[PDB]
Amino acid sequence: NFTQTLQKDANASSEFYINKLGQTQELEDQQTYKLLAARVLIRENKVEQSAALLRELGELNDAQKLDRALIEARISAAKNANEVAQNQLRALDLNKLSPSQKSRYYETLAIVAENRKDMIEAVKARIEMDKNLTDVQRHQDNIDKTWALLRSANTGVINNASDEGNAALGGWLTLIKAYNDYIRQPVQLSQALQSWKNAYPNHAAATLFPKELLTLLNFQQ
Ligand SMILES: [Cl-]
Repeated sequence: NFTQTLQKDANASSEFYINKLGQTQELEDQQTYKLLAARVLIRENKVEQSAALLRELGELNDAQKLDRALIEARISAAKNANEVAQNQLRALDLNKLSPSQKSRYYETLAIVAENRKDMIEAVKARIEMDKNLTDVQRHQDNIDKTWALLRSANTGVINNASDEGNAALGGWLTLIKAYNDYIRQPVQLSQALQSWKNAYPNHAAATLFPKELLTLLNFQQ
């Protein structure tokens, strides 16, 4: 059942899947390769190409329809059609989505929230996304993107945001607060980051620091 590949992470390039599309004689599997290519075209910053490829799809089975609907929502989010993106996701039953599909659902929600300049909601969505990620690079990328969202937030939001009782969110909020309070004082910043790590030793960012923080820790002027 090749269709089940849609339930998995798609790590190859769009060219990989398009080349496979040209080597497959089964119409059904051709649609699967088009859907895989359409998914990764978004990752490659080729959203219009992705949308056009979806419009070339032939008849689909139910598993393919579910995946198309998810890609549609991601395209809407990339295009800042935020209400439509949320409508498209709201029509999906999360119980029918695989972990990887769930990761993609929450990533789309995180992009919508970022589009709306709601950095806290975007971070919450990425925490939910993270629960479903097992690919090391995807997790690292999510850590870096989460940090970028926090870095972009206004200081009043960082200073007053509630963690809502969520430990992952609380660890993130205290990390960005440490950065914001001490970035003008490099000496104290390294100490502040060490103090954060010893308070949150098993937080996702403590195991795998955002690249921006690793860069600051490694670089001597
Ligand atoms: Cl992807």
